[PDB]
Amino acid sequence: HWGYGKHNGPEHWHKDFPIAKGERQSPVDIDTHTAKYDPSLKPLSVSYDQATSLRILNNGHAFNVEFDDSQDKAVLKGGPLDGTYRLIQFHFHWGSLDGQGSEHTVDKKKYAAELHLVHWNTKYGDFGKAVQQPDGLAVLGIFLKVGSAKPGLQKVVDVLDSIKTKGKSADFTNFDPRGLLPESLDYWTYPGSLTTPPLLECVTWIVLKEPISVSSEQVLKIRKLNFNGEGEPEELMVDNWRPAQPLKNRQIKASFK
Ligand SMILES: [Zn+2]
Repeated sequence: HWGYGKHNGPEHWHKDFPIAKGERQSPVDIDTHTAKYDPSLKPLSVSYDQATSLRILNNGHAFNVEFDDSQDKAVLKGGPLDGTYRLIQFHFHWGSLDGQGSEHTVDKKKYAAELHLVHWNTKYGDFGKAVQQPDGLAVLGIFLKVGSAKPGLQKVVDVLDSIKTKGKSADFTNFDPRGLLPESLDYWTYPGSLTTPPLLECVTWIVLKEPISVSSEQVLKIRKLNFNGEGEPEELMVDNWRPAQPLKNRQIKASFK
């Protein structure tokens, strides 16, 4: 099945998931000079004060920090979005080296990693139904670069030892995702897809301009995770990113000048 290896990586995904070559695939390169300021975009509303994290899971391609999305507790609205989108999970993509790891790029620049906070449109009732709709999901993407430590990430880093291998999960309550946001909410937005199979074209992408900084020790612990299950040969979980896909008939809008 699909992964990020030489024989099952992004260049092979189209064989099982033909939409891999579709008209609104993600991620993409963000050409900053071509993105147009759109004054009709509203400010983004990130309301995570009542967020309820539950669990952290190594699913064999990343780790997801999962939230209780059975009520409006952590929601995204405004910006390009109509209606209310509930936080279901966040995860990261990252590299084997600091010079790569992000899925989106900015004028071809790759960051060390990229955070995805995944939200689904409540008008569709559940996540399974939402992914079947062109406006079913809103993903907030945040770049990571390596420098000073991010304090609000440390809690995540320190639980990774307990979910080293595929299929392992651990209780992860009372985590506050506000600790992962940069200072500025300036963003680019465009219509796109999930960046993992099934690659459904159901996402409004909201990519923040300002990266967060994490420490070399922080990213080094992320790179100790495994793609494999326990008792299987160790393959380090690194370079779990899909490269940039053709923009085709899409415009990237900026929230800022
Ligand atoms: Zn992702």
